[PDB]
Amino acid sequence: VDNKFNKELGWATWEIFNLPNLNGVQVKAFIDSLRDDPSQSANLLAEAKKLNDAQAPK
Repeated sequence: VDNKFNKELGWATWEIFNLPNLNGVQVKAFIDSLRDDPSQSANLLAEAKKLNDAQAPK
């Protein structure tokens, strides 16, 4: 428990950005969702994994 929710945003931003298939557009989208909800960071990550998976060489 902390008075700085921003930590989650620093957490998810790099996590999402660490996706080998994302682009500044998709990551920022997740980074954008982060601001909209810091607790969702994992979900944004999830969505990121989803976007990355979508942008994957499959």
